[PDB]
Amino acid sequence: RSYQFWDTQPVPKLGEVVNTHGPVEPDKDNIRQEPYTLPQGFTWDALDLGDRGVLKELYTLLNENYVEDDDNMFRFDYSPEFLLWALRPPGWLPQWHCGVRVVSSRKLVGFISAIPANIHIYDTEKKMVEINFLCVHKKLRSKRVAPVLIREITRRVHLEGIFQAVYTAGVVLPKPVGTCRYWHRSLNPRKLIEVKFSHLSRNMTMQRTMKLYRLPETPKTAGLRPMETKDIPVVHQLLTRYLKQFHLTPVMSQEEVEHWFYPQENIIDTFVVENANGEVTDFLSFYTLPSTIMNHPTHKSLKAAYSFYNVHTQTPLLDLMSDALVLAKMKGFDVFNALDLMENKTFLEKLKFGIGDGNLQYYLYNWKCPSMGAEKVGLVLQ
Ligand SMILES: CCCCCCCCCCCCCC(=O)SCCNC(=O)CCNC(=O)[C@H](O)C(C)(C)COP(=O)(O)OP(=O)(O)OC[C@H]1O[C@@H](n2cnc3c(N)ncnc32)[C@H](O)[C@@H]1OP(=O)(O)O
Ligand SMILES: Cc1nn(C)c(C)c1CCOc1c(-c2ccc3c(c2)c(CN(C)C)nn3C)ccc(F)c1F
Ligand SMILES: [Mg+2]
Repeated sequence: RSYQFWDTQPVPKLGEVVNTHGPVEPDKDNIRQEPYTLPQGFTWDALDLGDRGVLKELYTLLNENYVEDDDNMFRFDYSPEFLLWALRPPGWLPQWHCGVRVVSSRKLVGFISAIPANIHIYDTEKKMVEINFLCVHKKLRSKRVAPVLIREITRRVHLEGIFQAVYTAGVVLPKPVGTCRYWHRSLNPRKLIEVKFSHLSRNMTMQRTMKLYRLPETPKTAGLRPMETKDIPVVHQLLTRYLKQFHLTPVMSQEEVEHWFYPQENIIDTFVVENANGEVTDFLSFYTLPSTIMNHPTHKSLKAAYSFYNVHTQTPLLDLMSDALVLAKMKGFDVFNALDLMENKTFLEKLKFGIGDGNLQYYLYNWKCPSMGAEKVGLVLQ
């Protein structure tokens, strides 16, 4: 298999055996000042997401044209407020919210984003960007517009002095640094079956299925409570120390910890364990991301919670995640999703997750290093 675009890029070849560590190519000391050329009739536009009208335009583009499941039954439905959380963390830049519009109608038809992040990869720490929300309108697919988006965001990142990036995708490209499977924990099995997200087992009745997945009405862990402002420093401390055991991780500042974890309703939830001495010893977090259910007369939307970062030092991880499930059910979610990264394999089967169909691939741009098992991956992108 050959890759017309990716073979030109500074990433290793599929099937390459990698035993070194470092950049694929040297930093560039002169950078192209002009935007790359788009097909006739289209134009670049940097989106001011602080403008409510423009934010709505981006919401609509993704709602109608972003990621679907392998069976074209479900599509991500990121909320406007969620998009602000994901796209304006500390250090964000407006030129890195890179849109494509139709010149005559002004209709938004393409997008790609970068946000800054410090990344720890094996024995090196590097200022990088995270690339996300690449999207091309359904009517423009298969016209080689995506390589233009990728080159242009690459150019604009270069201008700010950054020459490495990290990203994830479902498709196989040159060349994965890690491969994760996603798993799903049923919370509202009757609905999941009716919309064909999952199927009734041939050796189980619906009645048995509902009882199999029933949860406690309240969490077990003593001292569990929502994260507060006073917890920001200790949460930062807990996260930084916990992440050292993995090989691909973010390195967050205290301000970045506040952004990514301080609770925002219908976006991000974080709960800490404050013990008998008043000490915070653990925390769990998950983000809110529904999926549109397409072509269905009665059910319109699937409510899903996604496991984020979970740190344990005194409470068992199994107990922590059990409480996470209970909280999601209480808050009205239909399903709780988790990847098989970090230590997650220790609890997925015990807590009745079922394996999904598909991979999430992890990638680095312009950095050569050996691949790693999923258990060594310690980074999560929205
Ligand atoms: C130093 C700074 C560096 C910064 C940049 C770092 C790299 C960033 C990389 C981006 C990370 C994004 C992370 C996320 O956001 S992952 C989410 C991706 N988005 C979606 O799945 C939304 C639904 N799909 C679409 O909107 C379109 O199908 C997209 C836009 C995905 C492709 O549009 P289209 O289907 O009309 O195709 P084309 O004819 O224009 O172009 C075909 C070429 O594009 C390659 N392709 C297809 N999908 C992806 C993909 N997800 N990553 C990388 N490459 C991809 C493909 O192999 C082929 O190249 P080659 O096979 O000929 O070689
Ligand atoms: C539910 C649902 N609705 N839709 C429309 C889909 C695909 C799903 C499966 C979601 O799968 C995941 C993903 C996960 C899997 C694949 C992904 C993604 C997330 C993302 C979003 N970020 C990570 C780029 N892009 N891609 C291709 C990440 C973590 C999980 F726990 C999952 F279960
Ligand atoms: Mg295209």
